[PDB]
Amino acid sequence: MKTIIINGVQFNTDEDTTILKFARDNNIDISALCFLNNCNNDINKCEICTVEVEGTGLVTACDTLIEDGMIINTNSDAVNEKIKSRISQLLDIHEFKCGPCNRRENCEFLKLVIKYKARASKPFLPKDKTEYVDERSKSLTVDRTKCLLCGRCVNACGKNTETYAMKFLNKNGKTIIGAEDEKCFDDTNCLLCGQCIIACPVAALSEKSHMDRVKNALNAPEKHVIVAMAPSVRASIGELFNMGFGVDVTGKIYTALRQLGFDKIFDINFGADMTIMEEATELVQRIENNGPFPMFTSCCPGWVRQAENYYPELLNNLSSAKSPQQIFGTASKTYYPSISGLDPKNVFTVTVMPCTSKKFEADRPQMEKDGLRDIDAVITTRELAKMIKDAKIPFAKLEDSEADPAMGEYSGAGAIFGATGGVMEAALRSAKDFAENAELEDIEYKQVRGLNGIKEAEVEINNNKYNVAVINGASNLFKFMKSGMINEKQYHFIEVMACHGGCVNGGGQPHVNPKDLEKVDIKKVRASVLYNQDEHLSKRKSHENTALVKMYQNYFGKPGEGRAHEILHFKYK
Ligand code: SF4
Ligand code: SF4
Ligand code: SF4
Ligand code: SF4
Ligand code: FES
Ligand SMILES: [Cl-]
Ligand SMILES: [Mg+2]
Ligand SMILES: [Mg+2]
Repeated sequence: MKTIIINGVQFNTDEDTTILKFARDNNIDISALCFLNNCNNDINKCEICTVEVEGTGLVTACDTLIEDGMIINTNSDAVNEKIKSRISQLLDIHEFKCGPCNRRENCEFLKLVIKYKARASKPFLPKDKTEYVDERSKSLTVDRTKCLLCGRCVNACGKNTETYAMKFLNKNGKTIIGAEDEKCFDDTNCLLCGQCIIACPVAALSEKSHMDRVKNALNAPEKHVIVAMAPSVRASIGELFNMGFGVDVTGKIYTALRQLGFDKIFDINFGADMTIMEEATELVQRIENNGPFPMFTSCCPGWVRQAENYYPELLNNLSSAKSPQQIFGTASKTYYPSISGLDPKNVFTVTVMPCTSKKFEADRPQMEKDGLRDIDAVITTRELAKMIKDAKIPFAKLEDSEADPAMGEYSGAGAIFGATGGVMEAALRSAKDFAENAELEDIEYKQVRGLNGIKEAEVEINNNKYNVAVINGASNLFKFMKSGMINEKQYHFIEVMACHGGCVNGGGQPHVNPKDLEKVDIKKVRASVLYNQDEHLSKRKSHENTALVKMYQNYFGKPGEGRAHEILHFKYK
């Protein structure tokens, strides 16, 4: 056993763990900054977690294991002096102007500055702020006037994606973070998934803003602005209005969007049902033609970029169905004018996404037809929250309203898209009915749900057995391929999400304090909202969506054929 003294208190423990973890488990406060995801910044450690160990001196609690005999002090003057000094030195390289800053209300660094009453020795007031900012990407932006060089984004990129597309760089003799060779992220192997943003404790990493695109369209007299939110938004955005975690705020969102001036309130879950119509039809076709196998989902643009950059030989195996965002957008410029009288050129289609990579997808040159973009702007969950707050809309006290039904109705299958395994489960519900020409009652595929990184199942479709896999996070895609797991059997249908947990954990989602992440499983609680909707919806299959059925009957025809196949599909070359 080990006997540990912390701040005069004796502990007897068998645990093999760090001082930081042991202290935290025993209600002893130790600050941290560069420690996250069970890693710290191994070179140029932040030292905010400093403690004193008798007989050794000052040590970093976050990467020092407890040893029998240690006597530790976490709150001596020497300790607080050192921590304050490191915060002061960070302020010397930080444009400390919180007023207009997009992390003003939830900044980890600000909290530490306040906790230790630190001040800069010489305030940093960049003039060529141009020099510190990189806005070239369609999805990410960097503001180095805020960057603490804490490495959390580099560590998060490595762990979440294994691309190491975010790097430390030596730029004219100063250390920065950025992409390979200081290129635009979009021109590197980066997936544009934004996990580096989620990991950042300050406003040094952000999404590429579309808020001006949106406001300009809202204010243009002749534009008719459609808005449609992703599955995950309704499970998440309430966090930023102090409503807590796991709160379903669907109806409040619809009201807020009307109060912001949007002209039509639809829902990307309608697009999710459309993607299932096309993709489940495609799966049945591929079964009847014995391939090609495996078919991969094509709805996650982080995964599409991963395939493009590392597995281009798989691009032809991706489903040709457009993603819910792009398939909805295509219909918003074709079907929707046909049922409304709008001039298609005057329709401006906005989505709200938990995702930064969706901005790149929407701006792909060929995601348009007859000069009309499928999707004209994409705002993240965070961006919508800012728009609501800037307009002084009292979100938490809004009454519930409904979407406009024509492209707004959704089934429970579409509702679960935002969780890892949701697309797989939704697609199987329709594919099995399609293949067996039946209306089956057992529709729940629990085996593909949850947070395991690589999940598989055998499913029986029309009296034959098929193998499916759900790949949960970009790093797990690499593991699945490089390990040869793909070779252990013939897989027929594989879901891939780049963000572990699915889109509920996407790079456009609300930041969560690392100490809130110790008390809340964010991936599970956000997903729970979506499964709950599925459980209480009357229609739980995409092909039972009444508004969608009318759309195919009256405009697109049979899925996966004819008109449907000509404009609702996309292949990467
Ligand atoms: S990143 Fe945090 S400390 Fe820095 S200016 Fe923004 S809110 Fe203030
Ligand atoms: S967007 Fe994703 S892949 Fe690109 S640097 Fe950030 S974490 Fe890495
Ligand atoms: S961008 Fe953010 S996470 Fe990355 S080193 Fe700078 S402060 Fe840390
Ligand atoms: S998992 Fe969802 S949020 Fe993450 S990159 Fe893919 S589409 Fe975007
Ligand atoms: S938090 Fe321990 S060195 Fe940064
Ligand atoms: Cl309508
Ligand atoms: Mg370390
Ligand atoms: Mg307007």
